[PDB]
Amino acid sequence: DWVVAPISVPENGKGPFPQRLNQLKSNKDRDTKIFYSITGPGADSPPEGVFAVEKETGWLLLNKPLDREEIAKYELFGHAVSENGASVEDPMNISIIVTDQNDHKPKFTQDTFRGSVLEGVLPGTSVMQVTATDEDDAIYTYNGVVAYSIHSQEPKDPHDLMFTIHRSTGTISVISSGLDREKVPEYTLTIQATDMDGDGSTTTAVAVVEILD
Amino acid sequence: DWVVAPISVPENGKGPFPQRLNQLKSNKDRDTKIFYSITGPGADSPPEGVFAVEKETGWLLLNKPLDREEIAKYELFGHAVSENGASVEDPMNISIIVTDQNDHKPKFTQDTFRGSVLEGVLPGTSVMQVTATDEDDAIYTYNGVVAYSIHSQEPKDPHDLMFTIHRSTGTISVISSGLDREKVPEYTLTIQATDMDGDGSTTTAVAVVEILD
Ligand SMILES: [Ca+2]
Ligand SMILES: [Ca+2]
Ligand SMILES: [Ca+2]
Ligand SMILES: [Ca+2]
Ligand SMILES: [Ca+2]
Ligand SMILES: [Ca+2]
Ligand SMILES: [Ca+2]
Ligand SMILES: [Ca+2]
Repeated sequence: DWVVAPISVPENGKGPFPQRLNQLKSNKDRDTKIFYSITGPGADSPPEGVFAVEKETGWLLLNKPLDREEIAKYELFGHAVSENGASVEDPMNISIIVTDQNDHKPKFTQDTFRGSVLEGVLPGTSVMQVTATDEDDAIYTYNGVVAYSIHSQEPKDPHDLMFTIHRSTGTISVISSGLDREKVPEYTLTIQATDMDGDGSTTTAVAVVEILD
Repeated sequence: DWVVAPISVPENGKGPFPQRLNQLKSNKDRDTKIFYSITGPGADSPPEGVFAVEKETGWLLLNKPLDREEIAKYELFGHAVSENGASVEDPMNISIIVTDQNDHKPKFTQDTFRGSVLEGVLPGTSVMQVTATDEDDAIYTYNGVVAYSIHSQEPKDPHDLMFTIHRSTGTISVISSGLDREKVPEYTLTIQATDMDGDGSTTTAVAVVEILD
């Protein structure tokens, strides 16, 4: 059968609402009067009334701006019904895909993360993992794609770059020899998490590393 | 910098294990002896020892078959370290992407679903929703993509096709006039859920529809 292609609707649209997405039509309408309707989540089950059809004209309408982070996709059936009350067609699948906007910044799961590591480890040893989440899409776009970096280390003894952080996983690793509890018992790493794979918004948190024995 | 491209590894591989994925190498190895190592979840944090590196030869190894449904992606750092114990390189990102196998069939969330609908509704009214989940990937493949169909309706009074089911959402809708509690108080819809968007395995469950007043 000929069917509606999936309609892409960006989230957070400016209107005007209700907004026309597509006009539903059965050719049998030259022969008798046709009444259009839609079913499914978004239509007549929760969340109800997000979409509507104009029963005479067949206009599918979006009633309000959409949020991808709430529902990413709607699937409905359009129904064509005679003046009598009989179905004049098989129901037609209607797909609405909500495309993503970068409308969320990265949030660290806490403000300070505490970890520890033994005082004699060789470059290339995991210490701890920090996490920042972004609620936007990471599959089709970079909006939800977080890049981690160390902004600074305090203090700079024995020298500055003692640690590294995995850009995708926020795993912090020792990368230089020379950790010693007697000299330096604790480091503070200022961490950044930047969405759009490091081109979007930056958020900052802190990682405190205890040097053990 | 030149870096390793993301390595695609299909889940459930037959071996031989440990399996060689890629050979890590710093050219500085003509000048001094180099020792290779890896950090991150999958390496030296949980799940540990899923991957390994041969410290002299630089061979990255997968130790055991993988399950996408457990972890879909690993990200590690490779480290190049001198005979002394000093880092001779910035750590290199290593991505392992586990590609999906259709190794799960659709499972209905229960064996029987109960719903109800008023006795006078017009074609195009939602009744209830049935759900079958598939644990395979629905993004990159159809393995986890469930298609619903009604296999049969009991009994066939006033006639057979009184209901329909949304192929993607498992929403059941009235599609014909004529429901009457006095004549028929309950229908049993035999439902199917077929993964690979209806080309894979079928599973069967039952939907019981009470005709209300
Ligand atoms: Ca949003
Ligand atoms: Ca974002
Ligand atoms: Ca968004
Ligand atoms: Ca970029
Ligand atoms: Ca599996
Ligand atoms: Ca499957
Ligand atoms: Ca699978
Ligand atoms: Ca197909």
